[PDB]
Amino acid sequence: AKITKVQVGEALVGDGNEVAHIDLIIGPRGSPAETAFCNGLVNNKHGFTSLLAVIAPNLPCKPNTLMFNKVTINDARQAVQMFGPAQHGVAMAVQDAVAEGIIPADEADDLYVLVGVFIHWEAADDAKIQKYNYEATKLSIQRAVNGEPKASVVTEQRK
Amino acid sequence: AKITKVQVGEALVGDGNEVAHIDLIIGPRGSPAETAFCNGLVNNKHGFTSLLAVIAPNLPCKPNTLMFNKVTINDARQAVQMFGPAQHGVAMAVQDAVAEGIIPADEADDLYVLVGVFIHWEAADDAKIQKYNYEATKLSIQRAVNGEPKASVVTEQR
Amino acid sequence: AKITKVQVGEALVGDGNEVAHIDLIIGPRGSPAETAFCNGLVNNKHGFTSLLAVIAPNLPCKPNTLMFNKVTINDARQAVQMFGPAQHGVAMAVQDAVAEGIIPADEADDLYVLVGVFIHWEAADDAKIQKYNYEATKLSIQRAVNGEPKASVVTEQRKSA
Amino acid sequence: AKITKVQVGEALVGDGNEVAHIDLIIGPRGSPAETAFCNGLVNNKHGFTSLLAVIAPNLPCKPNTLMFNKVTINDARQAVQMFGPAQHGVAMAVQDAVAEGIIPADEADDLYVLVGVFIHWEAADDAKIQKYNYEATKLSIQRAVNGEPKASVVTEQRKSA
Amino acid sequence: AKITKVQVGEALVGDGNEVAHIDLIIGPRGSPAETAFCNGLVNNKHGFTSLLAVIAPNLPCKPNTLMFNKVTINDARQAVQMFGPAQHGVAMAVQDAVAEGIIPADEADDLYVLVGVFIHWEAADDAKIQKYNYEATKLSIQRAVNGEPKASVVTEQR
Ligand SMILES: [Ca+2]
Ligand code: NA
Ligand code: NA
Repeated sequence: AKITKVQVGEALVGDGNEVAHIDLIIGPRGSPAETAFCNGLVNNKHGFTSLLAVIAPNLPCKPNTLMFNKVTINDARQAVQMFGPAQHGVAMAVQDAVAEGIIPADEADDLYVLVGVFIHWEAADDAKIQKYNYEATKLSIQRAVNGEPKASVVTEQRK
Repeated sequence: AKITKVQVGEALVGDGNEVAHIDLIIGPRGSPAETAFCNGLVNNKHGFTSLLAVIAPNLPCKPNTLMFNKVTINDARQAVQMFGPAQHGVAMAVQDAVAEGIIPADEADDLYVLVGVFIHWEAADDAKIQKYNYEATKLSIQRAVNGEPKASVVTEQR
Repeated sequence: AKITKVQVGEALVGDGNEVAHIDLIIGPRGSPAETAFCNGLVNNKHGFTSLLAVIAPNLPCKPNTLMFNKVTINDARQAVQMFGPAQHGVAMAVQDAVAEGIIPADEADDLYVLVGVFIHWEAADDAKIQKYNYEATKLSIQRAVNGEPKASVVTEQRKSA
Repeated sequence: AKITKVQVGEALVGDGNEVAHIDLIIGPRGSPAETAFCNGLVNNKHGFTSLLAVIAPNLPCKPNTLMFNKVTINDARQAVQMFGPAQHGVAMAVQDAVAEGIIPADEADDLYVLVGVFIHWEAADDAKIQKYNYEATKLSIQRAVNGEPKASVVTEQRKSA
Repeated sequence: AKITKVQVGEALVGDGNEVAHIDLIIGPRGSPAETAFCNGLVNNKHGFTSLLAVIAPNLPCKPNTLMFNKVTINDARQAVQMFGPAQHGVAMAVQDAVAEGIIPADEADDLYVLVGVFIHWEAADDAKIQKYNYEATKLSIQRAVNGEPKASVVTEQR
């Protein structure tokens, strides 16, 4: 609950070739999350795309979510995994976070989410790609919104 | 004014290989839509271009519109589609949105529209490319200007 | 006219293979025109360059002008067309716009001009490349500073006057 | 706070093919380090990646750190090097700087670190790769935070090699 | 202070294959020079690098300087010219500008310099690469810091 500035979250969930790694940023209007969202939607290159995540055709998740790949997409199969299972899991995770109140419903129309997904070339099981990305995204959102892991917590784990 | 902050719209219209998916951003002077517009016109890479959309030679649509592709343009054919039917449909959608009261005419000279078009490699029918991008762009503008869909609506419909 | 905010202009001028299409943005210090100018000079890639336009060696045009290609530069022939005739045409147009008062002389040191140049692979006549890019840039500057075409005008002619 | 503006640090540490060269920027929320962090995480290309540095799985270092390679990653081994020892050395350095108070712990949740890593393709000793990046990062962080070297100091030494 | 806003400089110095062309931006904290410096350090790609210029190992010139290439670096020989003689010339130019009073010593820790270099791949004499880049860089800093050429001056020479 309550997001008044940029927050970063990250998670690794799953196993095998479909394991899902997610880097995430969320922030309000007027912040760098908003400018990076706009620039990120406009700037694409060979192998590296970005899209406005939707949970169903003509139904984008809210808050506005820009999803982009961190592992290069070199053929139709990798693209399909990105736009099908992975997009669906990320989008569902964002909307469920609003449904559950992790992202407050009254801020949801004024926030931006940036989601970097890592889908291995070896991934093949769509049901797992979808599920693991859904879980890694939901986890990254809760960690980002609650500011975790806290500095001191991580500090006292290196010494 | 009606459009006082950055808004994002999206739509998927059509069928077959010419189906049009549009990602759209609209915003006023002083907003990130303006900065994204300037950076986007300046930064291009092989296969990924951007241009100031026009209705006809020497007749840009207003509000100022930056159209850019989201599917790599690998050959001349795709490029002719981008610059021909797709650009015409996008530009017509923007001007028609002003005409239909979707974008207030008194704000037109002070807004920026960013339109990401997705033209499949298999797309081949020019008339459909134009028509569907026109329809998906206009619907994306309509939605963005009104903040649609609202989070509660998506949450509910989820 | 006086330039206190970001203005956008464009023009298509000429015929044959050397036809020039210019997309242009002009703006003051503190505006996104300035930030895109700085990032644009810094960020280059294979086949896509940007340069600080000059009218002569060691003599850039003012206001500061960042020119960048829209068509991939695949060989020396195209790099020379970009750096030779197109650059000279663009730079001359900016400077002439200042000499003519279109860009006021008392603002020229505080503006930034971003110019996207589209040179078709078929272009071959250098005098025409230079001429048409000079004209299209001059025309784009005039349209940008005067805010032309006004939305009301384009709306009335969207179907054609 | 102690780190109230953007600071830049750099360091070259180690020997051999594992020698580590680190370019580093650190700064608070609202500064260009935050904007460059968000953009840098979002914008990747063939051979040039960026990642949120972690000391362990599901355990990112704090302050938030964006690590990116300066040498094109063309094969799988360069990637393992980048993601394995390099990342680990960098991430440890950042946490240790917080532990030692170089980066105050009461602001570690409000700063961003940008770390550019250079790894020659001839590097092979994961053990060195990791220690040199750890040391180069740690040095780069204290140099940035303390504003070293001062301009006056560099000016004095600009001639004596 | 003397450098209180973003300034742009350029110069062409030398002859043969080692001729040096420099495009340059300099500016204070809080200016777009600072933001372009940070973005430019982060964003690199195949053939196009950026680095924090140093006079010697562990000795960066000050003001903080981001040097980047404008000509594609395709092989190890071009990379060595970039990181070796060109970098040394650029870094010495920045430090000498401070020593010669071109950049105020008391502003040196608060400025950012962005230097774009154009090394022809045919360039072969390292001493000339270093000398011409040093000369073009110092001249570009001198021009930028003083706003030269002034528009009236270029207009008169045109
Ligand atoms: Ca880029
Ligand atoms: Na409407
Ligand atoms: Na001087």
